[PDB]
Amino acid sequence: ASEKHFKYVILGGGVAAGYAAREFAKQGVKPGELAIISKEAVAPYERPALSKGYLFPQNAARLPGFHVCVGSGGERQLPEWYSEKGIELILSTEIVKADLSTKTLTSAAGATFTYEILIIATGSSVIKLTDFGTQGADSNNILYLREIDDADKLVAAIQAKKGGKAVVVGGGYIGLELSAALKINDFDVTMVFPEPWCMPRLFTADIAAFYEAYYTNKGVKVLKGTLAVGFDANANGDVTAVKLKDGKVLEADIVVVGVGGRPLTTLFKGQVAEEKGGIKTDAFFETSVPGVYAIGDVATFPLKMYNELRRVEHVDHSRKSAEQAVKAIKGKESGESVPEYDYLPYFYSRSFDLGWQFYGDNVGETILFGDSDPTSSKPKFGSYWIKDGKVFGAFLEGGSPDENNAIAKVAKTQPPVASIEELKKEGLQFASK
Ligand SMILES: Cc1cc2nc3c(=O)[nH]c(=O)nc-3n(C[C@H](O)[C@H](O)[C@H](O)COP(=O)(O)OP(=O)(O)OC[C@H]3O[C@@H](n4cnc5c(N)ncnc54)[C@H](O)[C@@H]3O)c2cc1C
Repeated sequence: ASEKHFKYVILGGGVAAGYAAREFAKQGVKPGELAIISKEAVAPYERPALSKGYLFPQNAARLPGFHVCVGSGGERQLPEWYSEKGIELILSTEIVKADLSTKTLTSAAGATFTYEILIIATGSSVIKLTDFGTQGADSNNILYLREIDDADKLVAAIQAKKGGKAVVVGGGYIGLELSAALKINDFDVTMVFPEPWCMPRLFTADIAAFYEAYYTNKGVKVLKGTLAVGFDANANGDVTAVKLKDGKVLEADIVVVGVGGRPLTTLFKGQVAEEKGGIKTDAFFETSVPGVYAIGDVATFPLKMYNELRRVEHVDHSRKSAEQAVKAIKGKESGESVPEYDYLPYFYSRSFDLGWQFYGDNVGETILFGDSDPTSSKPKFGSYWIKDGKVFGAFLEGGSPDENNAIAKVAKTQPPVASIEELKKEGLQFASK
């Protein structure tokens, strides 16, 4: 009798959930039809803000300001946006069991929820140094950043330790955005990572060299090809230092770690087909279980333009896959045709006064173009990835919305390159024309 049933259940209260709810309201959802179950205590928000505006030392972004869908220029969805529509937000509720055969979800406290259609939007986990048993990685003030709860703990630690020393472990987008956030919050910052350069799975050595030099000039000590092998801590269990493989010690009042993550799909293992580490879906985000969909970070879906199954961690995909799934679900109900998902990979990052965008596929060979001098007033440079005589990928730092739209069009249309050398001479003009 305490069990709750909903025609549609979104599991997770993140970017994809929030955008899926907007498409349900667009599609004409009736009160009582939809529930969003989330372990977070707040309504869906624009997660990229957590490593950006949330950490500003002045005029920081705070909720309710960055709830979905403001991040894409849409309208804000306060908790009241859901309740007025009879869309039930079930917050601070962690689902610990999902039985797809009985369409039942069970919470940690044993509350049960059944559905007709399930949308899996559980996002990604955070890989922790304690997962590998790294010596003293359990020390207090060794922090990770995924959710607003993490962001609040980081904000509190920054206030407690400001004027102090911070070490950032990891050289990916988290490493880069957090090193900058700590520096702008008046910390002595050291960035350490074992790979030969930052954003190792996306940046080329030449792109990374710009960021390493720019960070160095901001006063960030960048230690590439360096491995953190332990941590020192005091009688309170608070971190005091980061030990390096060579034997060096970095003093630290705070340590922030960003070493990637994995699709949070533990609830569904063995119940749905998996591919390339994610839950496999078709062009409509439907899994191997009929009526079960998977969106955002967890989906391994058909990337139409590359004729392959892919998995991404992009806020743009999170928003668009959410809209696709809802359109597909409502399409099956009415028997109306829905086009296959046609996504152009798009990733971006911002730190200090920098901002870059990437579109397409980072395959083939690379060429660098523009002004890549880190001391430039307004640096503006890019890179193209060329394979089989055509541009597959495009990167641009410091572009205007027009220049970013131009490099997106290059990645979308994959124009031929008769002369790669000649493309390097054309640079940013190649995209704009
Ligand atoms: C700090 C940060 C900065 C980022 N910056 C950028 C950026 O600049 N550009 C970019 O393109 N991408 C960025 N990303 C990536 C982007 O935010 C993600 O791709 C996006 O959030 C994916 O949305 P999602 O809905 O799939 O997952 P999430 O937004 O993570 O949503 C998952 C939700 O499900 C909940 N959940 C999970 N398991 C359960 C459970 N068992 N029970 C209940 N609730 C559960 C979670 O608590 C959360 O509410 C960033 C990510 C982070 C963490």
